[PDB]
Amino acid sequence: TVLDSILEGVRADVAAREASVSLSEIKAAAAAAPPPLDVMAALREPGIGVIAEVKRASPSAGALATIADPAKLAQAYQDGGARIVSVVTEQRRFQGSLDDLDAVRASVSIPVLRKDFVVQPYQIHEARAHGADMLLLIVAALEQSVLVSMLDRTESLGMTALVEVHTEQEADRALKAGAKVIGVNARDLMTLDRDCFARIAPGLPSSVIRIAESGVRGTADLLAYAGAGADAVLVGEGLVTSGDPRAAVADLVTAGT
Ligand SMILES: Nc1ccc(F)cc1C(=O)O
Repeated sequence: TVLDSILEGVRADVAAREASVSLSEIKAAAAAAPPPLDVMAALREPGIGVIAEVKRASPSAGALATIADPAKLAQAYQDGGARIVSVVTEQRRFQGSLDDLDAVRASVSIPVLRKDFVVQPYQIHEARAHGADMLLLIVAALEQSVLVSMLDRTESLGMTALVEVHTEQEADRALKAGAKVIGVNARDLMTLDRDCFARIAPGLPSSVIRIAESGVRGTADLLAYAGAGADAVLVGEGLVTSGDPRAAVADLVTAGT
């Protein structure tokens, strides 16, 4: 599948990074990093949280933006009222890197989500070492035992897992794994194509934070997700392509007013 191809590339890239920066070294770096921010507290703040994303490109969109200065973009995001900044760090298909994560972490006070394809423990310590407070885990990409393992390790480092699902059954798996935050991706990663959040959201325990991860083109989309019980929404394409990201974020942040 499309997701399979991405994971194959990811596993090779992770292995090459590990050859130059050992697991022992990255574990030490993670342990030495300032503790992660309380992501759950951020997600529980009043109002629909906007998770604004740094993303240069994607399999579905192709090239979106050059983003020569991801730190400056993230600063605009925070200025606009974003709750969390998402930073894509996958290089082959999204043209992101850990350098983007470093830049953003140094530039904003809000929590930072590492958006990548996490398949092994190295990437978790790596995320923490580079200042991530939140880490994406993709149910479609992970066998249940692996998902549970990855989630446990994420939380052991003080980070919050954004557990991404595309189906009700995946939502059920996520809950069983101990997910406290569930994101719904309207895109099928196998093929790149729902009505998803609305179908899936109602079934989640009230205690679990619900995030709509895609399809936000403006306030109307955000409000529709909110009406279906979203606690936050993730927005990338519409922001990275904006000439005025601060204003575009502020518009979404104040949606419904
Ligand atoms: N936006 C995305 C998030 C995850 C993924 F596997 C592919 C895309 C892209 O749009 O095809």
